[PDB]
Amino acid sequence: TSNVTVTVSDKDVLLEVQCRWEELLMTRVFDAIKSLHLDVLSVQASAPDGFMGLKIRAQFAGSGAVVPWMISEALRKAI
Amino acid sequence: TSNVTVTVSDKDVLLEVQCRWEELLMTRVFDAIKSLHLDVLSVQASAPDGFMGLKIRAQFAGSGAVVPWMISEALRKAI
Repeated sequence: TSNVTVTVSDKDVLLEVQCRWEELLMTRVFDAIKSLHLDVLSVQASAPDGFMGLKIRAQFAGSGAVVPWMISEALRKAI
Repeated sequence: TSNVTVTVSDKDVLLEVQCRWEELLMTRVFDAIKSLHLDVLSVQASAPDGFMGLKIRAQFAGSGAVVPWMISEALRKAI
């Protein structure tokens, strides 16, 4: 049971992820976020009972328009 | 005006940071955390007004002993 939710309005990006935690998961998520040129402005994340729940609010820092499915793809690749 | 607090108990690590937010701050912090081989298990972070507040609980993933001043120094450079 695992969900990836991406909400995009102009340059504002909301990310929610729920999945089974495994080692270095949070690191892969933030690597993905870095590689999407997303600037994180707030995060709540924890993994009680080995199940990660993550909520991130971010802003797009690169050039051009945001491609939401690319965000969704990178997160799914990270978990 | 900035505060960095690092607590180490065996392999558990608790980081708290308060400083002025600026662009890509969160990314520099997680870059630092990655390069310290810390596996992040929980994060609460936000910057209401321009002032970032951050609490991270992590576990050391590398070999050998944790070197606490390493963590605090890398965090200070990330600011």
